[PDB]
Amino acid sequence: QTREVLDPIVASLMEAQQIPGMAIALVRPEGTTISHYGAADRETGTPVDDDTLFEIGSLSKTLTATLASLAEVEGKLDFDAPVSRYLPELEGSAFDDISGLNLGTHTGGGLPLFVPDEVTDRASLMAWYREWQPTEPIGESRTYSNLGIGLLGLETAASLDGEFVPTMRAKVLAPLGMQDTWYDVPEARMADYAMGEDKDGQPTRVSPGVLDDEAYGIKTTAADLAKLVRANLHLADVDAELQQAIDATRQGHYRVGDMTQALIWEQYSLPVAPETLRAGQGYDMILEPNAAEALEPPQSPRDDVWVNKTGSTQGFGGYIVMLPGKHTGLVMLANKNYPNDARVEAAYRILSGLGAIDVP
Ligand SMILES: [Ca+2]
Ligand SMILES: [Ca+2]
Ligand SMILES: [Ca+2]
Ligand SMILES: [Ca+2]
Ligand SMILES: [Cs+]
Repeated sequence: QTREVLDPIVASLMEAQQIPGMAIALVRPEGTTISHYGAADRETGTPVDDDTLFEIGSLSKTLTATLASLAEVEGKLDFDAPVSRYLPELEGSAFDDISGLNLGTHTGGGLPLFVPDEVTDRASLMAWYREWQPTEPIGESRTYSNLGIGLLGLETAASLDGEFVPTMRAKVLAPLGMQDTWYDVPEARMADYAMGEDKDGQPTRVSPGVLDDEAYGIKTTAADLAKLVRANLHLADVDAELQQAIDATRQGHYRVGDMTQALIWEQYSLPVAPETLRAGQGYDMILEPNAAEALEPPQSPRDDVWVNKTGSTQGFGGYIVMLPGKHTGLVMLANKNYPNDARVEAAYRILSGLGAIDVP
């Protein structure tokens, strides 16, 4: 069925990229199919199964965006308000001029990609933010940023008067049934935690760091991520306010060349050429500032787009695609950090093989 389309493509991908193991969820009206392939740990040979936890890296940012949006729906967070309204410890800094929306769209004045080495804890982070000078025009330039989405997580937690992880668990993960999603893998689930494999074929596992939870720290299953995808596709039964929060994450906020930046989610109008998708995952988009043009008609979520997000760690590579117009979504998790171009190709081939897209 689905599996006759999916299986050969996955086999071929895993051989070409030497990926030890994958977990794949396909979400459609009719239901969700979960598929597991290969080994959770190349060394031990333990097979990937329903309980296997993968590092999803920057896919975590989709949850951060979702909680931020829920705080907004509840009236606790104003997305266009200055960040310093909610983190008064930043009053007088550039965060008087940068909003939560800027942070969720990577338009926060050139805020850099990585947490600097000199930042080692919350106190040193906040002092770094206080001193930092914007290098790009706020709201007019996109620079993909862990610091930015991390600060949105801090802003959101403050607006909700809660700690980020337990608040995420209670307000987003639990209501979505995401019970195999972890920021810190419990000791009792360590046997289920896949071992990563880096580009050099060496075992690797992510280390804690500043803003890890907010930016890149989730370990989860494909099935759990599929619940988030299901809700984004209007295929879940969830709380009205949570559904509203989720839908708002797909509002288009900035045009960035061919790409539309929503709240973390990135999207393209259909039909889309794979080369366009590849360009979205390349050096020029990810590692340079790109001019960004605000959409203040904030675009209502669209039904004729390819919505996506990549995420990686040193040892893992994930990709989510949604096609809201076809009520179809795809989650691909691997315990190898394999090239984004191959993620794009595999996803396109799967979705086209399933009839959810046309090629030429
Ligand atoms: Ca406002
Ligand atoms: Ca560093
Ligand atoms: Ca942390
Ligand atoms: Ca090819
Ligand atoms: Cs959990």
